[PDB]
Amino acid sequence: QLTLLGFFAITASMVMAVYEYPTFATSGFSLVFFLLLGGILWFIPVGLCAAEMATVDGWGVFAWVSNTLGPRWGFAAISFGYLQIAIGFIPMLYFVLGALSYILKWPALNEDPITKTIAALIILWALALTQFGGTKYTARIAKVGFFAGILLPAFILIALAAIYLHTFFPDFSKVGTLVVFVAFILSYMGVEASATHVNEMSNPGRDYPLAMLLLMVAAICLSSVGGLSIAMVIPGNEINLSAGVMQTFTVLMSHVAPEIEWTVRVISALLLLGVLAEIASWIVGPSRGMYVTAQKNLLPAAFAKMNKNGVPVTLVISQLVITSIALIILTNTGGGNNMSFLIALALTVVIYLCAYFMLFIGYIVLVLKHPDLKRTFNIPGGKGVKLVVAIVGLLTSIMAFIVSFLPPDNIQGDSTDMYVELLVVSFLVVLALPFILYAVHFFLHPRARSP
Repeated sequence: QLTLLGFFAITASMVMAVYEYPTFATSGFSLVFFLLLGGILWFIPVGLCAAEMATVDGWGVFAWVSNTLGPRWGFAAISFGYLQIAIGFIPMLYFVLGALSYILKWPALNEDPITKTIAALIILWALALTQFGGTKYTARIAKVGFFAGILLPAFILIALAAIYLHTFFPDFSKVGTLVVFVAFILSYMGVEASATHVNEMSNPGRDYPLAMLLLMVAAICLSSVGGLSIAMVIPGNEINLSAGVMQTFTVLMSHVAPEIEWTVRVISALLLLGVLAEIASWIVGPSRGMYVTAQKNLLPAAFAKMNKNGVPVTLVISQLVITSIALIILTNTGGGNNMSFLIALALTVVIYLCAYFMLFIGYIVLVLKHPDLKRTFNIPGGKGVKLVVAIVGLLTSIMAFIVSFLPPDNIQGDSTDMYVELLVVSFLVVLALPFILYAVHFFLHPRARSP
């Protein structure tokens, strides 16, 4: 037994969505909207399903998809639930280079490559150096890191703007006004990894749907307070997606900022600190979460050298040649460092959404082709609902997947739009990977833990 609060903790890691906060505003008041959307129609469904599956087959997503549609399809599923990190990184690096932008006093970081790119490279392979040593540290660095440079900086911001005080349907009649959904959905991605912890938990029954209900509620009013702050003190036209946050800060200080327009570059210090902590954790966590295959049938060829103190290697390194290539290539084509942030968002998103499609379809299949029956856990409405919910998830997922491809004329006026050309060729060369190969703490993010 572990109580509803228990789940709402051990996984609560992901209620904070800062890196994403900048872009949420560009929706304007309609950002409360996308959050209810993502939560009801995707978050809760992805949860509910991945749960009922994690409880008897059983025991990651590799297991569940593998059980329901074979070895190949499962394996790929995991490989996307890994590559989506090997890239999901980039937005963070931009947010890093952004916070450093409001410190070392240098816009050259948040605007002008190659500097943005080469600085990212240095931060990234430097974090690599600090992890290769072994992961004795990481998880707690990030404990007091999530603590110092994320809870605090927000509460500072939440309270601050709240003092500055003294579902507006999106507009589908203007074009590109849907792509932003990417980030909202990217906010909820990861829950599966912490679905298993429903055994370590008792009375699953009707209860975990409340941890979920809540978790969603929280992450909504939570990821939307800091959304609305930026949003309605900075005209949703020139919000930089990398900066954005600290931008909101500097101009917010202007109101009880007697030279105190200085505490702001400190606040930045704390931010880049927290994010640096997480990113550190992700240099090894996921990479490790997908050795299960090196182990099974020797699926990945010789792709294994596990030494110490951890720890994998080729996997980490080529996660870094991936991420570094995604960085160099994606940082230097198109409407510059804003289309870059957004596109890297979205491409991370589709790569992962693959695995989500597989999850959902393999859940329909567990339901109908395997009702016999088992399960320490079960979605309510017998099976009418079991299904209708799994197909609702599947659906929003597919939305997110296409809509990831309809960019407006310009995101924050960048914007040349050699976009879909790039998002597509990219996601293709990636989606190819997992298939080509097969043929031959509760403080760090769920997308990234390990079991």
